[PDB]
Parts: sequence; C-alpha cells; structure tokens
Amino acid sequence: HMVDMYIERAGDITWEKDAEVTTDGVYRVMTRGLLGSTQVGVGVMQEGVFHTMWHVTKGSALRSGEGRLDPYWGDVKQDLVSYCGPWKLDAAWDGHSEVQLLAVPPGERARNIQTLPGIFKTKDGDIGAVALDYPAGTSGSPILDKCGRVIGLYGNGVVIK
Ligand SMILES: Cc1ncnc(OCCN(C)C)c1-c1ccc(C[n+]2cc(NC(=O)Nc3cccc(C(F)(F)F)c3)on2)nc1
Repeated sequence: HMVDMYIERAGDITWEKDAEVTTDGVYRVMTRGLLGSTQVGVGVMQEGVFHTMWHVTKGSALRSGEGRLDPYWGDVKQDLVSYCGPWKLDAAWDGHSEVQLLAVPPGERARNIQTLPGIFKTKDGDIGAVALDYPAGTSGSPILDKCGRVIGLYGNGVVIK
C-alpha cells in the first residue's frame, strides 16, 4: 500500500459578492506515488484542525508540507474526519437562503458558485444538497453561508433534523 499522502493549499475561506448565478484555509488532498501526483479530495483547515471526508483519506495520516498530521476524530457513517483536534464546524444551513460552493477540482483553480440548494427525499430519509455536478476529487470542498461560516462539504449532503 502507498503510504504517501499530502495536502496543498489552494486558497482562503471567503464569501464573494460577485459570483456565478497549520494555518486557516482550504487545502486540496493529494497522493504522490509511482506514476505521479493525483488529487483524491479536498479539505478545510480551521482553528488548527484539518477537516475532510473519511472516504478521501480513509484514516490515512497526512503530511502538511514538512510536519505530519495524524487523525483525531472521525465517523464512517457520517463520512467525516478531523486531524489534530475535535470537530469545530458546528455551523449548518439556515434552510431557505442561498449558499456558495467553494469548488476546488483537480488541475484547476478554486472558485465560488452562488446557488440555492435543493431538498431530496431519499428512501432512507429527507436530505438537503447543492444542485451542482463536479468531478470526484472535488468531493470535500466547503459550502459557505451568507455570514461567512462553513456549513458542510461537497460529496455527501445533510439530513433534515
Ligand atoms: C443527493 C441526490 N439524490 C438524488 N439525486 C441526486 O442527483 C441527481 C442528478 N444526478 C444524476 C447528477 C442527488 C445529488 C444532487 C446533487 C449532488 C451534488 N453534490 C452536492 C454535494 N454536497 C452537499 O450538498 N453538501 C451539503 C451539506 C450540507 C448542507 C448543504 C446545503 F445546505 F447546501 F444543502 C449541502 O455533493 N454532491 N449530489 C447528489
């Protein structure tokens, strides 16, 4: 198994008025190996805690340039994981206003996309999600709210409770 897996900084967490209608910031998750480097997912650094999705890393310890990051807390059913500390993204969607997906796909620059999320009624339960199709590897990119905070990630949605 290829042990090597690192992160690279794409940009910062900012709400943009104009849109399409170690240190804090977003990082793209990479895996260098035998052929080259490829993006597996995206994550969010905030309050000295790297947050991302479980299916990206799968409990794999990440490298932050020089220093190593081991995992701290995770959840497979929720599909979440935090490094160096507990989950510190308590904020969630208001349930009516529009939101901004800070999309960070492989081999292309980061950008904000303003959009109203749709509500879907899955056989398991009723969930809410953004109506934007992006490639796998973008999964783990943050969704921002009007007040600035992060309220979920790309890939999996959230249940209405
Ligand atoms: C679930 C579903 N069910 C049935 N059909 C489906 O698409 C059918 C069309 N398809 C054939 C292309 C979809 C669907 C629809 C869209 C997507 C794209 N996407 C969004 C996300 N992430 C995400 O939404 N995060 C999130 C977390 C918390 C809160 C919120 C918010 F507040 F913003 F709502 C969002 O991740 N991916 N993925 C699956």
